[PDB]
Amino acid sequence: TRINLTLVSELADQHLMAEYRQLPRVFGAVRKHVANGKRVRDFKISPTFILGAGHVTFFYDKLEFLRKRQIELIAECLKRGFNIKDTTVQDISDIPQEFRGDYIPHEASIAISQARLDEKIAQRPTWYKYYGKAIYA
DNA sequence: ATCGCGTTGCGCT
DNA sequence: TAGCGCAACGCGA
Repeated sequence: TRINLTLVSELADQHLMAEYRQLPRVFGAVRKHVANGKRVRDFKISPTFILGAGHVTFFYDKLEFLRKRQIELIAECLKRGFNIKDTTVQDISDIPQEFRGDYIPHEASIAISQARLDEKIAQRPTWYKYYGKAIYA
C-alpha cells in the first residue's frame, strides 16, 4: 500500500487510481485493531514520514489527513471521468479520536513522496498517462 | 467479455 | 520468529 503527500492534481492517472483504492486500506486496518481493543500507543508510529517498513503505521494517528485526502482524491477521479463506484467519503466518526489527527506534511517529506512517484513512472514512462495521454516519455 | 498494470506494508496463522 | 495473502477497482489494449 502507499499513500503520497503529493498534490493529487499532478498524479499520473494510474497513480491516482491506485491511491483511490489503496488509501481506504488504512481506515480498515485501524478499525480492526480498534475491534481488537488496541490503542494508538501500542504501535510503533514513526516520528517522521517514511516509505516502506513503518509507512502505513505512520498514518495511524493521521486518519483526518487521509479522510480529507480521500475527498480530494475522489474529486480528481471524477474530473477525469473514471467510473468510480465509491463517490462518498467514508464515515470515521466510529474510531477513537486518538487515531483521528491531522498531519501537516513537511517540505522534505513531500519531496520524498515525489521521488518514489517519479521513479515508478520512469520504470514504464510510455505507459503512464495523464488525463488519458502519455505525457511522460 | 478478457488480460495486464498500478503498492506494498502489515495482520494473522 | 517466519511466511503467506489480504486490502475502496477501473482503465486501456
